[PDB]
Amino acid sequence: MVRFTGLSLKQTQAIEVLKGHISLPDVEVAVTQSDQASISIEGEEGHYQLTYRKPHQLYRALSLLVTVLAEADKVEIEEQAAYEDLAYMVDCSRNAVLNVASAKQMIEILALMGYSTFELYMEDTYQIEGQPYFGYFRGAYSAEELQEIEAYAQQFDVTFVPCIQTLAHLSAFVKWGVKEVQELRDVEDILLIGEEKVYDLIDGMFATLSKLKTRKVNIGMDEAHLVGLGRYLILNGVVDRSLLMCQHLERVLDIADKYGFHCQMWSDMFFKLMSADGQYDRDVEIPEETRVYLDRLKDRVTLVYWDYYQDSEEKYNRNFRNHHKISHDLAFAGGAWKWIGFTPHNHFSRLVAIEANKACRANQIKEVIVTGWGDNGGETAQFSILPSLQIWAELSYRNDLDGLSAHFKTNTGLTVEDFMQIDLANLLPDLPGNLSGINPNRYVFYQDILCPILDQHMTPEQDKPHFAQAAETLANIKEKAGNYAYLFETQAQLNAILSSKVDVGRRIRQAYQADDKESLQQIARQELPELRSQIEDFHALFSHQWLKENKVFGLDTVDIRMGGLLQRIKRAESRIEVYLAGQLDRIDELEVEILPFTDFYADKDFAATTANQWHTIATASTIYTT
Amino acid sequence: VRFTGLSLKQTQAIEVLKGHISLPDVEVAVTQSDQASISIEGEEGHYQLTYRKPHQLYRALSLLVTVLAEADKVEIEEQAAYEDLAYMVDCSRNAVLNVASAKQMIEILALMGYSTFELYMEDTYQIEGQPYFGYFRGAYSAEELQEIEAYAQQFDVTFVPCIQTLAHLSAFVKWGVKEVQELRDVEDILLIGEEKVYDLIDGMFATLSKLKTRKVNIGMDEAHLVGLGRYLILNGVVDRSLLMCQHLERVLDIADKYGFHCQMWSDMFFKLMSADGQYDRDVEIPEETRVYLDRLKDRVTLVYWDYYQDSEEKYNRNFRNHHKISHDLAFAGGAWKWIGFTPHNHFSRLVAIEANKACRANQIKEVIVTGWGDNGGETAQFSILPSLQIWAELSYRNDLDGLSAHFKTNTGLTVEDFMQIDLANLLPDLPGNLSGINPNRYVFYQDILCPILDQHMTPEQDKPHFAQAAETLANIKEKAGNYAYLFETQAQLNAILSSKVDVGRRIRQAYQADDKESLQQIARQELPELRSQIEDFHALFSHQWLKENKVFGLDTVDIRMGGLLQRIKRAESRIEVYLAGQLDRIDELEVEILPFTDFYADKDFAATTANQWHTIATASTIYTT
Ligand SMILES: C[C@H]1N[C@@H]2[C@@H](O)[C@@H](O)[C@@H](CO)O[C@@H]2S1
Ligand SMILES: C[C@H]1N[C@@H]2[C@@H](O)[C@@H](O)[C@@H](CO)O[C@@H]2S1
Repeated sequence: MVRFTGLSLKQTQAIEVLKGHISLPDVEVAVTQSDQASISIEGEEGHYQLTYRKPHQLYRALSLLVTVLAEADKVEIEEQAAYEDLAYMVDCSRNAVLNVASAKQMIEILALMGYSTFELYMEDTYQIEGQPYFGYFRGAYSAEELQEIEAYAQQFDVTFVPCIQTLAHLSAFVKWGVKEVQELRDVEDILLIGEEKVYDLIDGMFATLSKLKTRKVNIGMDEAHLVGLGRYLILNGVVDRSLLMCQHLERVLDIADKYGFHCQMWSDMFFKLMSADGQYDRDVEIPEETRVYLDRLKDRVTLVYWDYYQDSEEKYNRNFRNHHKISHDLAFAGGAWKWIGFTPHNHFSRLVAIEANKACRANQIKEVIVTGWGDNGGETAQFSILPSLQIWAELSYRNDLDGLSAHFKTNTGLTVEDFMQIDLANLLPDLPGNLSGINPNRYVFYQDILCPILDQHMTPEQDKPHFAQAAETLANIKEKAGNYAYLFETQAQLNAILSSKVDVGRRIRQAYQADDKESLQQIARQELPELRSQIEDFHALFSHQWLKENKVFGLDTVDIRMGGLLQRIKRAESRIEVYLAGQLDRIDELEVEILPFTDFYADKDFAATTANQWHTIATASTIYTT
Repeated sequence: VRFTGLSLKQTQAIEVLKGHISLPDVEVAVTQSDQASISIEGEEGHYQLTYRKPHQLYRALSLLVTVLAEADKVEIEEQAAYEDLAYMVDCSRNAVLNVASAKQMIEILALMGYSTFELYMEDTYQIEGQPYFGYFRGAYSAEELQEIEAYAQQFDVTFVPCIQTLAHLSAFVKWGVKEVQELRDVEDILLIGEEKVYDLIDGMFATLSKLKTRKVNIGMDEAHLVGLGRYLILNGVVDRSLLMCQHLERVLDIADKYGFHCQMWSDMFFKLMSADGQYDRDVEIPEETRVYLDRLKDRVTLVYWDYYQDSEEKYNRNFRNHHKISHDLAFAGGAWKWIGFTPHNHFSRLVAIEANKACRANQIKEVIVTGWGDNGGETAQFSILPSLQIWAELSYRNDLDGLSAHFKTNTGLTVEDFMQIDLANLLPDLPGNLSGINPNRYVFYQDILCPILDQHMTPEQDKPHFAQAAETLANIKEKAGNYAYLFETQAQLNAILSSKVDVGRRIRQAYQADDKESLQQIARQELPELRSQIEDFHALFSHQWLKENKVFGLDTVDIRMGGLLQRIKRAESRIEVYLAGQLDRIDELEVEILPFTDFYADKDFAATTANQWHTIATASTIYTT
């Protein structure tokens, strides 16, 4: 029933798509572009005037219109967005490659929220002609898929920015034991600077990207910690590593220029190579030769300061001030916390966004890139962080969160507080809320039974009912979550598992020590087989979730991890049985006293911690090393 | 049997060894003599047996039983080429040899002619005040190490711990506590010059000093990035050959404090001082390093290790390279048991014969046979007995003419039957002189839907080879006595491989041909059966492991095999979804398979070397962030 005047055909088609998310009421709306504001909406009694500064801003304007019209007839909206560009970057390199259909849904939602820009982070997960091992069995996007994704974003006047790697974070590529790949290597996950075959590869990266319309790219260059120290050192000897970086940076910028690209890079290696203790968060002594080189290069690249951790504006401001010593062409990357296992932390994301937004505004930052990393196997749902995305959008357009829940429900059908219950498996009640990375969702799940190396981080009196209540809270939200139900069903089941598994290893030890054989038998014969049944159920839900959002490729690692967990539970059953049958004097596993897993949060009152590597969660034995 | 001339200690040791060998009802006069390593004369039921060194009595007895089984008259005289022959067991790759198996190993080593038993322990021995060192790894207590040693002493066999004082400490340094992290340079390497590192090393030697032995191998191999991590950040750039010497001096000073005499792997001197970072190089020694190194080389024996060469002259070249630095050298050879589930006694033989030639020509005094367990310790500890008997024969006789007979006396199997244990590796079109080709492992752990090693499979030959191996090994199991477990495990493995070698390919063929009957059959019959077979193999493997090793470290294999099983279920479920019409394609099967590696791409055969579980099993990330 909605009637619009002043739209192009492109804008009317975009709106039809968006009717799949939002419900437009029966009113008349005159639309025009105007520089007066990012978004303005006025009128009453069913006749409204809507203006946008930039085309893509029509779609957030419509979300605002729908929302405000439910509680009032008169409308006085005026928004002035703080940032020239607000982007969302999805991790497609951690095993989870967003599928094209899910990319389109994400684009639609981002448009409704007010984002200008959609980005995919692809280390090796885009195809390059003549590089058959690059993205092999990883579900690398074809050039056609990226074009499709980008053209879809272009239907909403949302631009596309690929985030690639031109130095390090190429582990999945460089592992292939063929001459054509090994000759490109320096050390660990780092390409060999100065090798012409490496610049042939990088040229090929841009040949693929040049098939897109976009001429904006993030070239990576973060976290190349041993750059110059491997095969580079053997071949070339000791060199000034700050200058090595500039040299490599210059070659890459020249290749980009060849294709007409404008580059951004992560900023951290400048700080780590030019500070005394090799850290990001440092004031730097720039050697003069490097200063002269950076002075040239700074006019050709945007440096991206990334920080997901600080709880105050001042901390951000300090780093911004450090960055100004190098360059005033800066962007900021904030965090949509979805990289700590199975379960996001939209809560923590909200806490730090508020403070990062203050700092970005103070330093006239042109662009914020919200980053959804998927560290260590991509086990968190791609749509798990919609609340964090709306949060950053509200902060840009309105500089407050007053409209957050209403805008969110208009866009998704859920209140933001219901949706943010998705975080529950991380939200142990005794955590302060301002400390990052505390991820019991993941380490309680993948921990062994017989050898429970995180057991000192468990607080069963608190944790068991928290997890138990969370599973019920989430089944209730699932029932009202519409097409988002899958996300909550997955989390409810996980929480149900963690309710019992959080201390099953401890109860086995207490029974063993107390010589309570009836209890060991109960655990071995009833509880553990049921635990496997529940984990299998969870695996089925996870798989459904994964196949909805992502390509099939990379799910294999989760199959392996979860099958291993299941087999280790069976071991706990069988070892207990052998003991019960009188054919073991002792169960040696249980004779070992448990130590703290890590001391990272050892001085806090709470017991939980951060453990975010599957292979160290699951076993104290060797598993990847030789 | 009746002996004269024995001590109480000797008569006690012979009692134990009757558990392995059958002494005939004969009269033997025993005396020490310097005339030969071993001598045996006599006839008509009366024999004279001499030995040079006490432990050599036990080889002599194995010899006597053997020769008497087809002759009344005996004329034996052996002169061993090596002052010491040792076997070193890897107890650091997850598999920690349990005490009961240590005792069986010592007994067999005694019968073969070995003077020395060694255990390689990175973090798998207990250090007071270092609770994370060996944590949940089954680290030997001092009491256990003392027990293993005293048991070896019963046979006049000496004990030498092999430890790590620089790198190869990855299982220790992973632990994210300040007490451990402060000790780190980079990767698996300790931080040279950090006093808490030297506190740790002092603790290592405090544990070992509880032993009687005062001989130790201090490690120091393969510290490739030494100086380039935290060391570089804290201290800046330094001469890495001088850095090495500094650290080596600290370590030898600690050893001296506790009375130890040290050996070390020699590779880092060559790698740090060669231009291309390689071991097999004649190196120019920087002047300051030469001064430092000349001091140090008088305090440590260098161990040249090499397992891979089929020619004497390659060994000799490296001996020459070593002699430019020092003449205080020992040699380490290999009993190949570090390439998965299945050993390579055949390749071990090939290289032993040539290495023995080179060692003799360079007047090497001690040979250490090394039984590494790379990447999870999945090969059985007693899988390499033939390789051990080979080195013993090469030392004492300089040939293998007595090999099978002495082996049979010692184990109950002919050496030919025992070495069938290798079969999962012995693909028919391989030449026998190329190292590391291990289809036993990569055929087993490969995925079904995404078979990244498929190009290395030759089903026309591999399939019957493996099927025929399973039958052969089932026959040998039946005559193998207490070694039956070893063959039973391998028989089941070969049975699995005969179908798994191409199941991934046949799924792909069926899919492309649109042979849905065959996709159904594979999904509903063959793959569930394959899982049942793998579960049985897991059961057999577990039995073997728990018989030979401590329980710790089996968890990794559970994890790995658990994951394989779960991936086979995924193969089944993805095919069913396709068959039900709920996918237009199975994307996994649309990917063209490339060579896994080009390491042996120049050769006529398709097989290769692939010895990392995590890269065998998936092309996705799995340990990286
Ligand atoms: C520049 C980026 N490099 C890293 C990225 O790959 C993620 O692992 C992320 C979250 O852990 O941390 C940093 S931010
Ligand atoms: C000095 C030793 N270092 C390595 C050892 O740890 C094993 O990995 C072995 C077999 O691959 O290779 C070498 S020999």
